[PDB]
Amino acid sequence: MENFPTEYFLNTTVRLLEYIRYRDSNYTREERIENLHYAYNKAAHHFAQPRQQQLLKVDPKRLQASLQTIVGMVVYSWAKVSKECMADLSIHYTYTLVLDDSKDDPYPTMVNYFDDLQAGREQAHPWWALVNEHFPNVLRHFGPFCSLNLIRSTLDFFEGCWIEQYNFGGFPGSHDYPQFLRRMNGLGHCVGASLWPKEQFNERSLFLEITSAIAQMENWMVWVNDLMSFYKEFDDERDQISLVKNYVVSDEISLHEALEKLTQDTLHSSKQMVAVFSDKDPQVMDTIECFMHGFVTWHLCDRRYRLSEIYEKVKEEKTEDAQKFCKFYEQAANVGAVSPSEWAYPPVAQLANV
Amino acid sequence: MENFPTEYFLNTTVRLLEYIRYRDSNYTREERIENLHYAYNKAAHHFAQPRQQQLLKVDPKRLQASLQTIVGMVVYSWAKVSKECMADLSIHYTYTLVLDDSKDDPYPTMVNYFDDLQAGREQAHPWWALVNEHFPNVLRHFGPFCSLNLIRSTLDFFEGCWIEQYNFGGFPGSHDYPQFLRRMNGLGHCVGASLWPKEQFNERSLFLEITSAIAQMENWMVWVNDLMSFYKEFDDERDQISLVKNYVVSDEISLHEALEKLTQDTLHSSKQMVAVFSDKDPQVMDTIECFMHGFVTWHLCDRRYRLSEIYEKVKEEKTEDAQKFCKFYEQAANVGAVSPSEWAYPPVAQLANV
Ligand SMILES: [Mg+2]
Ligand SMILES: [Mg+2]
Ligand SMILES: [Mg+2]
Repeated sequence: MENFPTEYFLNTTVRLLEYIRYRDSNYTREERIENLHYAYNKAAHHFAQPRQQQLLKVDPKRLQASLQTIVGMVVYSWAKVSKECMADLSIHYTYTLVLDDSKDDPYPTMVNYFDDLQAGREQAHPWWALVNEHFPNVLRHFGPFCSLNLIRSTLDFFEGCWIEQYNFGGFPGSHDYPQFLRRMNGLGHCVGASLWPKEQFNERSLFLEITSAIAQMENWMVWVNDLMSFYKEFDDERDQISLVKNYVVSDEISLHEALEKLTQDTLHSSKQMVAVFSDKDPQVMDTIECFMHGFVTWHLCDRRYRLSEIYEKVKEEKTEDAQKFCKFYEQAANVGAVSPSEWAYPPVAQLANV
Repeated sequence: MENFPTEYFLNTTVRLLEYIRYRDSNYTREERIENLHYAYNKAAHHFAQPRQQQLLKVDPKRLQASLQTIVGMVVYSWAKVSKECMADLSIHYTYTLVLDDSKDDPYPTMVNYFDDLQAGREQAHPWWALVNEHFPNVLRHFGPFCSLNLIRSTLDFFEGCWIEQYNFGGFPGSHDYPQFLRRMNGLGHCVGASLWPKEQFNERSLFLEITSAIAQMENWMVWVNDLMSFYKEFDDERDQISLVKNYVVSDEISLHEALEKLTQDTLHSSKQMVAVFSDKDPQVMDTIECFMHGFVTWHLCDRRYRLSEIYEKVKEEKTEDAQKFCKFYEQAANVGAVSPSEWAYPPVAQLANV
């Protein structure tokens, strides 16, 4: 495990993309930018308000980068929802991403969680205070069922962050620990259920397909995120408790074996996704198919994952996979690779100062 | 439905009880009775109040049956917690059992769930109205972390029963559906986290053990019920949607293969429980140990699972598994079979009229 498994990585990646039919969409670069700028503009103004500014403990530059990555993720994956929906989901997912910067023990602020909740008093933990206060803007876009899924997944997310403050990969032999923790901090049900705005879908008529998407998208989403993150986290000694690293510690297997597990689950997850929704309702298969492709595009385009480093390395190779990878990467860059100066302005800090 | 695989039911059950070495020595007969009555008495008085009598929509006979089934469960498996704790947990778990067999559409009363929650206004769904109002009586026994696990899991459970109203067992090929639904309706984190009252355990000193216990117990717990309750659910209309029968529909495999899959999972779950916690804090191991064996005694004795019927049929068969089954069924009866007339009195209905 000295060096990075570039060959293995390339094969698994090209396979993943072939399985999901990664291809070109009717989502034009011009539309991309209208959305990116719309979501960013509404969010930046939100996070620039004094209340948000004083209760949300985050370094200004990290908040700026966090918002930009999230807006990119939302706009590129929730392609079929409205501009307002992308904006509101962008705010919510930025809140969640930001919570990972807190090192503060939740205990003291969670001692009266239920009582304050039941009584209607503002939560003690400032994050819950801002988040529950803003939640209605996100929930108005969905039916009661989908809404409940968003509420629960976020609640799970809070506990996940809590557990992670312990930097615990699991007890050797605790095979059920890794995936339990990945579901906690994954936001699977939040993501999967937020793909169905009531304005475009009927929660009740499409109940079976919506529940199914949630169940399948949960695992596909987090595993693809783990896979595409495997490169940036490979030599990062700061990142110590990923799904893959916990598989090593908990299951007592080699990092390679852990990676093997992730690839098999991801590929299988991919096959079944298609095999199940291809014949189902077309509007649904469309939302699903666009999420998978955009999600992948976002990973390939965002610098956070540094996948450009892999492209640049295998750029001129005659191996089959290396080439397939580069074509895919170029496909992505074409619609995805966009300068931040084109939408992400002005910085949140400039708006907060005003 | 078709025909109960009595032959296999014995085969799987026997392997489990043999592997965990089923042996319940949690209480002396006098102790069991002492606890059963205390728990039943407080819950019975609670459920007989006019408000509870009015908002909880359940046929008196069913309420009484569920209560006795739950007091037994709590007392037989939470053998190390206090009497008060057992009583309050018995109330919470009776609220859930009632819903577990229920048939209703949550939709209309879940439209304003979040807004009413955040505002502190009483929920529209009567079940939530009662469960949330009584919850503090349950949470007062635990620290903030465990409390959060109880709240999330109860919330998950609600969604689970909702998804079940649709009688959907998964789209053939939707391999992630079965276990997704099971965790959703299993109350795994609720059960697992309620095993640690702050009066006996320090949530912060044993954060890693408790979290691990929650992750591992979730599956052991639910799978064991999936196997033990396979008989009472097999032909019940309300239980056709189950992990076993959903594995069949979703993974396109025979009932025979579904049961084999379930038992292998359970055996492995049992093996890791031992590997991980055997050499840990003895107080933790004791609680886990008492829960496991007591939980099995409960399934073997309680009316809800009608396992006496299986006994009264194979007690004659000279099969090896049928013999192994009856020995176990007898061993459990010697400790768990206890006449309701010794603790379950007076009936809730009689207290309601008073
Ligand atoms: Mg159920
Ligand atoms: Mg049930
Ligand atoms: Mg069951």
